[PDB]
Amino acid sequence: SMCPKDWKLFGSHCYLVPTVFSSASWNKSEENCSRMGAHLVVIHSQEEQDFITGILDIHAAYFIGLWDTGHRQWQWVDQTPYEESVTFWHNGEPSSDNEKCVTVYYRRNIGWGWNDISCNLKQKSVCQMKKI
Amino acid sequence: SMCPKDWKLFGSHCYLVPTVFSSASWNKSEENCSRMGAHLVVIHSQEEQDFITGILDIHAAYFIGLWDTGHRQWQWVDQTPYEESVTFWHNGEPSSDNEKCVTVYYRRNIGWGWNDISCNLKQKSVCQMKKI
Ligand SMILES: [Ca+2]
Ligand SMILES: [Ca+2]
Repeated sequence: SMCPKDWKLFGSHCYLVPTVFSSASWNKSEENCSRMGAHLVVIHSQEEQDFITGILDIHAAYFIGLWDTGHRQWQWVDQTPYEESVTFWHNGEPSSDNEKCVTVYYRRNIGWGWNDISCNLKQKSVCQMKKI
Repeated sequence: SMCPKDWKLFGSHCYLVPTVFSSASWNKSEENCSRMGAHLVVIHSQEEQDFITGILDIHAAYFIGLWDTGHRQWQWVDQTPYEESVTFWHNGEPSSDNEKCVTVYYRRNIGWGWNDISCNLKQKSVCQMKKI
């Protein structure tokens, strides 16, 4: 009802790990989400971070809707403000100015967190949309 | 519904070749797109390149939303990642560090491709916005 078939409800949003799209670049992942009236996940709280990572496979890395528009100048795909105080970077991350796109992946005996990687590397992804 | 009147739907985006001016500089072309709540086209895929060039006149050159922020440091006008491996430059392009803006045009017996040119030269343009 509140979410389309196969999507998962949390708060005011619906979430999906696409399959049909085995693996794809950040840009291609964002267009795939956008074609379903969604966008790569925008994470504004611990609760969102935990919900999103709860529906993922710990053996896979997933693009989120966060990327570097300039020099460590992070933006969300829905234009909502980047709050450095409410982030989930793995220790040592973000690591490199060469890596402008952000994945969420699981570090054994630590848990889930964000990693800057190359935007051209193919990863899984997670889409988010307002509920119906 | 999804696109304003006379705009053309492809994937998550609406596209328009504007007619207000017969030609304009890159800045004046981007300004015109912004006045419609749009941007000069941001071409992430073969599918987008094919769709956009399908709605153009093979006798005209069109500004796209790609510009050089430094020395071949190509940036899309929506600041989304530039991927050298998914580009449509004509053979021998880009050609000059003094050419900071990008047009798409048709080479006889070759097809559509991108060319770096002076930002001050007047060309046609193509705009895109997100669908509803
Ligand atoms: Ca990294
Ligand atoms: Ca040139």
